[PDB]
Amino acid sequence: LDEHCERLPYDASKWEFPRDRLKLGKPLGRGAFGQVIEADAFGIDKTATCRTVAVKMLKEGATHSEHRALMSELKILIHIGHHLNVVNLLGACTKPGGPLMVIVEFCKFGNLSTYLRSKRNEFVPYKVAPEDLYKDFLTLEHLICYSFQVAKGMEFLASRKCIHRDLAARNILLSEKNVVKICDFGLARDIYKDPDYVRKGDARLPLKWMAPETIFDRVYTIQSDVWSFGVLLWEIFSLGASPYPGVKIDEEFCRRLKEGTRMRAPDYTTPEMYQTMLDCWHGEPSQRPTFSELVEHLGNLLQAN
Ligand SMILES: COc1ccc2c(Oc3cnc(CC(=O)Nc4cc(C)cc(CN(C)C)c4)c(OC)c3)ccnc2c1
Repeated sequence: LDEHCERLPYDASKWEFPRDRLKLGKPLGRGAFGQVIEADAFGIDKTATCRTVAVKMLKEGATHSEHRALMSELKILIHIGHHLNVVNLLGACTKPGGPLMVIVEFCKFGNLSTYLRSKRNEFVPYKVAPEDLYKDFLTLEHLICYSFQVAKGMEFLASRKCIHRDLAARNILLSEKNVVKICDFGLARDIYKDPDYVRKGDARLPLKWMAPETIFDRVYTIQSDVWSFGVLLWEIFSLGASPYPGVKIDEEFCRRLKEGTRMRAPDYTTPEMYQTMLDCWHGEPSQRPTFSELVEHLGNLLQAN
């Protein structure tokens, strides 16, 4: 349903937030044409309550085309609606005289790739030592829990007839109480400057996260997002490492992948989590697990761990 966004509704009476009730702060993420800014919103979700929020908007260099793209993103966020594991839309500023602003809840710890890399040294598979009890360490349970939550969020997106197209740990945010939310920086990331995006024709694409059918056939489905989810699992259980370490991402990488070449197990995986990565990476899209099956499986692993 996310291919024809322009026909989706924008109910101003529900979503419109006055620009003067927003106290704009520091940048959280900046692209070439878009940006994400921290802000204090007055009474956006609870009467007369200040709330820290994240605001997506355009910047110098953007054109009317990026403005139309941002409005489509607002419409799809409305269609998607709320779930614990998706960043929740809180409001928007669309009235003339100011920039189009898309306001979502704030996720204090930022993107999951940077977070896990920063916390790599503070990881223990199992907190079992009596002295280690009051140490805020990441454990296997936390990693499986983040994995399970992203699958729940993706299952939810799928139920809304939407697909992600850029699922990766950089598009996962961490909030308080170990809650992770799916986001999509999009224009608020500078893909022409970001090494995760590689020139493949006239577009800069996240090649290391793409299914062979996306690279070779330009096919995007929920099952290609499952492939991306497998790559995300590898990022989680490598504690924020970059995929395919030491591999030049060229025509040869793409052919080897298309032929069945896969990544080796990351350093912090359990045998079952690596098997789950291999299952998401099945060459045949229909043979990959679905998000509903991944939710059930990860929920089982979380209960077994
Ligand atoms: C502390 O540092 C930080 C740093 C960054 C933060 C943050 O960044 C944002 C990231 N992305 C967006 C846009 C977005 O998520 N759009 C979107 C969401 C879904 C579920 C689906 C689709 C549709 N597509 C096709 C899949 C689009 C933001 O909008 C305001 C903010 C949010 C909160 N807190 C943040 C804290």
